[PDB]
Amino acid sequence: GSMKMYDRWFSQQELQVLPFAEQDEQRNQTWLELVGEAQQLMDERCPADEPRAIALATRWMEQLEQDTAGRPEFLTRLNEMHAAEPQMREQTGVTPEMIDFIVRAFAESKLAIWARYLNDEELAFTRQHYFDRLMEWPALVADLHRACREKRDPASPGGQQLAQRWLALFQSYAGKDAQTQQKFRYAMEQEPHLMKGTWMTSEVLSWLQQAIGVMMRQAQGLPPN
Repeated sequence: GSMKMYDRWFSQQELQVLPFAEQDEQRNQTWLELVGEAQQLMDERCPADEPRAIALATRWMEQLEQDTAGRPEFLTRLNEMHAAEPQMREQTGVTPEMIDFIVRAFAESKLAIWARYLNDEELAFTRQHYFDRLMEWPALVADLHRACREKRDPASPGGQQLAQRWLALFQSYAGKDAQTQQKFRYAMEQEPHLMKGTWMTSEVLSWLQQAIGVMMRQAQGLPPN
C-alpha cells in the first residue's frame, strides 16, 4: 500500500514504529504473494478448513505479528483500515471477504487441534461460539501490554479486572466446566499453534498467568506455580 494511506491511518509517532511504513522490498514481495495466494484460494472457492487455507492463514498471522511489531493496537488499526478505507482494494487487493477467509481459516487451524482434545459435545460448543467475542481480544491484549508496561500488580483490582475480562472471553468459547477448561490448558501446554496470532509476549503472558492464578486460586488444593 501507498504511504499516503498509512499516513492518514497512523499518527506520526506511530509511523516511527510501524514496519509497514518502512519501504522494504522483501516485505512488499511477501505480502504480494500472501494476498495473491489468498485471492487464488478464494477464486477456487477453497474451503477454510483445508490445509492450503490453514497454511496460508498461518503465514498471514506470522507476517502480521511481525509487521505490526507485536503491537495489538496496530493490528486493530489495520483491521479498521481494511474495512473502512475506500482505496483498500486498489492499493492492496485486500478485501473484507479475503480477511474473513483468512480469519476463519486460522480459526479452523485451532479447532482442528482442539478436535483432538475435546469430545464432540465440547467441540460443538467451541465451534459454535468461537466467533462470538473473537474481535474483543485485541483491545484486551493491548491493555495487558499496557498493564505490564506500567508494572501493574496482577493482584490489584485493576489487574484482577483484566483477568476477569480474559475469563469472559475464554469461557465464551471454552465453556464453564472446569473439566472442559483444563482440556484447553492441556492442549495449550502441548500445542504451540494454539498461542500463535495472539500478540502475546513472554512477559505479557507471564503477567496474565499471574493475574489468572490469583483469580482462580482455591483456598484448598494444589495452588498454581
